[PDB]
Amino acid sequence: AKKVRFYRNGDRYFKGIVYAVSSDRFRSFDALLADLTRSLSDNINLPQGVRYIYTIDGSRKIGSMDELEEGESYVCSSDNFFDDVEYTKNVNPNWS
Amino acid sequence: AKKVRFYRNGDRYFKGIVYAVSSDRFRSFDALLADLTRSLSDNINLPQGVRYIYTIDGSRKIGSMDELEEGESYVCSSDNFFDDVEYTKNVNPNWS
Repeated sequence: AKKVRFYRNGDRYFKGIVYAVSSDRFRSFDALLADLTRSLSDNINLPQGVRYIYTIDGSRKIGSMDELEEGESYVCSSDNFFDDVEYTKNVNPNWS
Repeated sequence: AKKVRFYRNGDRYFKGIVYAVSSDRFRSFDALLADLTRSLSDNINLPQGVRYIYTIDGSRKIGSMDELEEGESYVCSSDNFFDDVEYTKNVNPNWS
């Protein structure tokens, strides 16, 4: 199975969560967005859960699991617009 | 000249500042630490400025500019101990 990292729109501090994505573990794209809503929404992020998935630079939206690329990052959003913030990842070798 | 990135001890959110390091621009190691104190200290970070420089995983201290390696990251500290936090960098291609 394919691993990809998901971020939440406009959150500069949250470092993403890695998902193993396959048909075995998500029977539909909307089952994936429901799971991303649970793992990514909180009191301050995603007021309507995950409804849109963008590429890391917000150039386009992802509409199916097959568009998801192994090892890339994606930004989950409640909104039909991309927040062009500095998304971040760890550099400390003790943690990655 | 050599570029390296400097972080501040225990700050998970600050993404580092890139320095061009050479003998032309810093006549001594302590001139560099004085410059790092100015660029990195604030009301919440480095209560005694930059007195120690650690490798990104806190395995050892850097004592001279010649130990600094092109393209690596370093953690500046007021204290003789390393804070093993998740230091971070940008992944958004729109910003790097």
